[PDB]
Amino acid sequence: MLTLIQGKKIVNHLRSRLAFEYNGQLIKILSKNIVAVGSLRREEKMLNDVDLLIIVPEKKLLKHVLPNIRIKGLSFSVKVCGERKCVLFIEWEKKTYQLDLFTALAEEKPYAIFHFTGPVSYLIRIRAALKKKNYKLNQYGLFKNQTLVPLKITTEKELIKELGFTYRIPKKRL
Amino acid sequence: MLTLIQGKKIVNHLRSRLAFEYNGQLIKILSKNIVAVGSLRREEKMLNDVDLLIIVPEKKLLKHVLPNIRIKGLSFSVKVCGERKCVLFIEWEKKTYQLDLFTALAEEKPYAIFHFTGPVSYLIRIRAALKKKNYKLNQYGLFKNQTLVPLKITTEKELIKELGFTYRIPKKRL
DNA sequence: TGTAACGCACTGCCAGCGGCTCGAAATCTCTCTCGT
Repeated sequence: MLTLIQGKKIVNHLRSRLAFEYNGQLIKILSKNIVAVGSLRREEKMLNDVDLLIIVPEKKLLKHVLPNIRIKGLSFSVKVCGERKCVLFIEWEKKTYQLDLFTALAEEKPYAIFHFTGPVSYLIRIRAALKKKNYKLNQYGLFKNQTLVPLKITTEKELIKELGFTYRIPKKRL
Repeated sequence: MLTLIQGKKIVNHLRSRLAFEYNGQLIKILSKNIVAVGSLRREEKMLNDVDLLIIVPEKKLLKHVLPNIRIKGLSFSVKVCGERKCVLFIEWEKKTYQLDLFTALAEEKPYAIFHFTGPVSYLIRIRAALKKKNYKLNQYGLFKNQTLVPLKITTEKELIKELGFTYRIPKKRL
């Protein structure tokens, strides 16, 4: 486990040294499209692991980003990897911790941000009330009978207000 | 062979005890989506066999319903079976009779109902005049030059009226 | 009229390139532990 600041100290070092491989074109990942999430964003004092989200602008990239990711200047290993989820072990300063990496689409940004902020308990209560209203909520979008519900929102905050719930900052979510 | 009422007495026993298997999930068949046809619906005195139509709501289900059909509390056999037609011999009251089972989609309902009601002669005479007008009639739909002709109808009666023919109740059809 | 389930010859067709067979290669679905 790592302290909150231990996780904080790591995040800033990464935003510059990011790239994924694709037809020889190693393409850097921009810090704007990067959002920190998980217990980290919840500002919990002690971190069980580290959780990061990625804003992917184009749909086809999915099958090439996470599978062919690259890391500058860090010893690491690969356990499991798909197009949406990727979990890697790392060697930061002689200790080993677990890291979680997820990708999301430009229209899923507020739906995704909200989901991965957590925690689980907070999310269940919302999905419970929506399941009691014939709705299905996930990190991608909102459904009714598997039919998308488009809302005139952009940020995670707008979504929660449009969902009709009391907005709460990460650490207030529980 | 069975009397008219003999088949009817059976039909009510079946509408409750019907199911088809699908990925271990045994799915019951609802009595609303069940319609009786053939010599039975025609109210003919003596029945050579029993004929039932089924309203399947979804297209993918076709290759799973009739092939994997199940009956509660009855020993039965299978003669021939596909996704559209299924013929079974049965043991009702120690005697052996033949049974016919057909499937149709929720949108094929009025076109299907008309077809399987019969009788043969009545159907041929109608379809003959339609063949003289570049039309093709079947249990599925209506065509002109192999292009489906959609009509603003729902029930078989509406279809017959839109076809422009004298409506006849089953026993009156001949 | 207008059609379905079937079994057969005839391919074509790839796991196989010669066979019409068994079960391969690859494209599936099911569950299971995971992830917030």
